[PDB]
Amino acid sequence: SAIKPDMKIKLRMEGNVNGHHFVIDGDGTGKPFEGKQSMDLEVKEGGPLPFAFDILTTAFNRVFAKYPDNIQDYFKQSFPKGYSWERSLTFEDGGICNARNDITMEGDTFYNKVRFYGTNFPANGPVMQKKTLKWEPSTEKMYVRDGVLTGDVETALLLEGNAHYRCDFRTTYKAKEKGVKLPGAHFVDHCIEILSHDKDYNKVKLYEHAVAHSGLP
Repeated sequence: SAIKPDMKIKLRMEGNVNGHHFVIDGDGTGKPFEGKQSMDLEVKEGGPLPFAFDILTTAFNRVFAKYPDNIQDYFKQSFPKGYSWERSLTFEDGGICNARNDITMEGDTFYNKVRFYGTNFPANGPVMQKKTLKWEPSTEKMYVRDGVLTGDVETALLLEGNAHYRCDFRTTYKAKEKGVKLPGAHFVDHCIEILSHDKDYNKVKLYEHAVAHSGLP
């Protein structure tokens, strides 16, 4: 195994949402075999962000997911060369974004080069008015579409006042190394949470737990 039980995380995100430019750095640690990661995020440019921080958080690595023996782990088999992903997020009110991550490994550390581009968010909407509270727990459906490992998520952000704001993500995952075998179809359950934050979300502690399963208990 190239992957150790405790792995460091380094991350830089550059992005623009509705015109607004920003740069965010990440430093964290994770347990790839237990499916747990936590990281400290700091806005370096463009703060304070004029949109809900929550729309970024799923962009801040499926190597952090507990995979049972009976599912092929495409992500851990991708290292040390690594893998990339591209994601489209489609929100119920027309907001649309495109995120990508290129993930590499050096020694005990995953490096993440993240880009995040959002547009078409209504000025009066919960993202530009900062009304989001959290992502609900979600299930990612993994399958192969025309030779490419694909994950679909139908999810929602909880808003102030007992309302939900619906999100559909599609992610495509590609190993750098030709001939990493594609897995069979499966599920990954996700729980993502902001553990702490400062006044305008310039500093955020982020936690994710993920578990791969075949649908049964």
